[PDB]
Amino acid sequence: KLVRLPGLIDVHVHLREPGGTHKEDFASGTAAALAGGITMVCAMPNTRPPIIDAPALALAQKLAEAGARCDFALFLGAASENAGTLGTVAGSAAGLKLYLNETFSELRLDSVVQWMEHFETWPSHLPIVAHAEQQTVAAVLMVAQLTQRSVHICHVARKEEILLIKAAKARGLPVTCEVAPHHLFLSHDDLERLGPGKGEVRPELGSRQDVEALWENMAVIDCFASDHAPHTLEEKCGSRPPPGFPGLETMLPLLLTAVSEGRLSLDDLLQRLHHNPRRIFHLPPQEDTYVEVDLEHEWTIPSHMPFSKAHWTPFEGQKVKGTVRRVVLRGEVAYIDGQVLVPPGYGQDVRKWPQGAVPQLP
Amino acid sequence: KLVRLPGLIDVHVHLREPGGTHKEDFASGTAAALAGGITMVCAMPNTRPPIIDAPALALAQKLAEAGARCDFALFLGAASENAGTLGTVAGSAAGLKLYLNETFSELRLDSVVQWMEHFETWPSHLPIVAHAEQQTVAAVLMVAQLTQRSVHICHVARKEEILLIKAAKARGLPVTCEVAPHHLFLSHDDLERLGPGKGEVRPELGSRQDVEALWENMAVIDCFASDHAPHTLEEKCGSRPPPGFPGLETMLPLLLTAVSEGRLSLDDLLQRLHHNPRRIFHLPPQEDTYVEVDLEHEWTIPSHMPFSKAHWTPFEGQKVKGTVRRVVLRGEVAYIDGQVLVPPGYGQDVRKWPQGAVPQLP
Ligand code: NA
Ligand code: NA
Ligand SMILES: [Zn+2]
Ligand SMILES: [Zn+2]
Ligand SMILES: [Zn+2]
Ligand SMILES: [Zn+2]
Ligand SMILES: [Zn+2]
Ligand SMILES: [Zn+2]
Ligand SMILES: [Zn+2]
Ligand SMILES: [Zn+2]
Repeated sequence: KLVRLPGLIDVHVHLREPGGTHKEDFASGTAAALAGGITMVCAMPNTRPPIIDAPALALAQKLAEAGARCDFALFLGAASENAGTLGTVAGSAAGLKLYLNETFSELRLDSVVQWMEHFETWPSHLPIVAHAEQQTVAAVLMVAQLTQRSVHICHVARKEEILLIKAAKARGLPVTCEVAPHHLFLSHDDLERLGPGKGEVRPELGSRQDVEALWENMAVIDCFASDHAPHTLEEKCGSRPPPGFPGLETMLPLLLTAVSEGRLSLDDLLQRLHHNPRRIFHLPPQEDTYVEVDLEHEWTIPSHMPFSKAHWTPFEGQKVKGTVRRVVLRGEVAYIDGQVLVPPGYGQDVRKWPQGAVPQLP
Repeated sequence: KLVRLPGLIDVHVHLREPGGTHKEDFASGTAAALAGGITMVCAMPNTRPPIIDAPALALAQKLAEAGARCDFALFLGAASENAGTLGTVAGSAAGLKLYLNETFSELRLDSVVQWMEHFETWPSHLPIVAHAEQQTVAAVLMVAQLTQRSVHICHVARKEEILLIKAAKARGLPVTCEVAPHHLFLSHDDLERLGPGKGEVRPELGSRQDVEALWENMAVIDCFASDHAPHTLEEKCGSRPPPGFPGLETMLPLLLTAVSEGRLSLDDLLQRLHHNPRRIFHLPPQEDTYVEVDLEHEWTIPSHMPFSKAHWTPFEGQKVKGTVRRVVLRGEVAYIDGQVLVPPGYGQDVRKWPQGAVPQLP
């Protein structure tokens, strides 16, 4: 007895191409997406070169069109130099990404004034998402209000953050957010097992009280999104571990387990992995696209999932119930029981579809 | 030819009593105030014990009444435990101080939710001031808007901060701010002379561009306030230098020098050291109180000013023009040409005066 789900959308993935293709590329990362029941991904701009200008976006578009196996949109990244220069290409992107905490030299912003400049110059009808932790959530919300527009908060990871967003929504402010599976299914209690290298992630793993607060405030969470952030095991366990977890292949099984346990409903899941991603990012439908899952199959997550080049997972050893059996993408069988059946290049840039443009006033 | 000024008000001083009296006490710190032409001070709550509860405020009130030589009001400090407990004593304080960056364990807040709780529980008609640097300015402004009240930003030190506040004022938001003299008259260029211990201050010294931005945006600065933060030279130059500069004795001479050079007007100075402090904090007039200054006297700041127990100054070697000749406080000569003539205990808590209560609806 399989359950048919719509094509699920992950609005936060790092596919590492260009420039980091030993960690992941479009072909491997979108294989991982399909195996996770995800038929559309929005890829972040912190590649090498970073997607911070029209030439880099043009390159990334061709790499994605040639390598992706599922459909996609590409984010642009905000830099210290590019505010006011992205207007001609802005509508071709998923949205604009602001990295407001750590970051590489090219996506680093050193002043809130630079944030304001981006909010003032990026077209007001197009999405803006932010990596904004702790007080940075409040700070970017202030910039959004000063510029009288919306903002979407990436990977909310803490009680403090979800409660701040809840208070802002109670005041009618235009803010949405997403939560990643590691902030719902891992905590400080897992750091001994993971160790300090594997355990490195931003936002960091929270306390049990953080995790419980996210679940209790499910109504405040608009989307789930993986923050799939692959790095090899050698990198994670070496002298300067980079932050991030792979997550495309584990997200849906973890969440289906929670549905099976009554922690959220199937509808709650589908709002957060399909309907709300569509409406916040104005992402188009995918014709003849669906995912068949077996909700009864119990399995234990292994030391690596089959497709991501990360070749490791922080969820190793967790018992899950639910698995992706088949994915159909735009009328073609894309995945069956561990086999990807669409080639690199099958996927398309949804922003080029007539229905994938973000509506705007003339 | 002396110029008569009104009694000037410094809304940000650290007088170190109780608990740090080798650095300063009420008697020495208020001698320094009078010698700087300051007749009223608002004392911060990061003492030992910190002024975070009614018993500590009661102690501090008696120490100040016995030791102060000029008039004063005492801030309460926000803690992780005291939101909703200060209502009976709130109106007796200068206001509530939030330390939103560094801090000692007792004034440290670990979550923006704790800031919200303070803004929700502190009486809405009473002042709130914050140590809030860089993005923390935007974050606390967001909390103020969510709770629909005002906030005052302490020691604005950077271009980024003054421009953010300027943008908030252009949107009609109820925010005021102050600037300390070291952020107008010192910069990174002075760090070689000061060295890394003496140079430690929070907010840190800014670049030349930061200093220039504060001067260019004088219209955005509501108050000047010293952040007089005395520590001994041994402490400043030892193994863990604490942040802060003494400043009561140098503030007015530095600013009078700037007036003499046409960098701001006498009126600009008096708005920022008298009228705006009064109106933001609802501080009462001082009857028969005035300061006589000699605007022609040129002198060089020495290695220590006469009164602060800090016994050092970062402004050593600067040439100034303008000096305090005489101060009259409530009809008594309080200071003449280097001699303080009112004893410890002459000063009074202005919040106990009938005219010093903050007006409120029944
Ligand atoms: Na393609
Ligand atoms: Na007294
Ligand atoms: Zn992020
Ligand atoms: Zn995101
Ligand atoms: Zn990310
Ligand atoms: Zn549906
Ligand atoms: Zn401060
Ligand atoms: Zn202050
Ligand atoms: Zn201070
Ligand atoms: Zn006047």
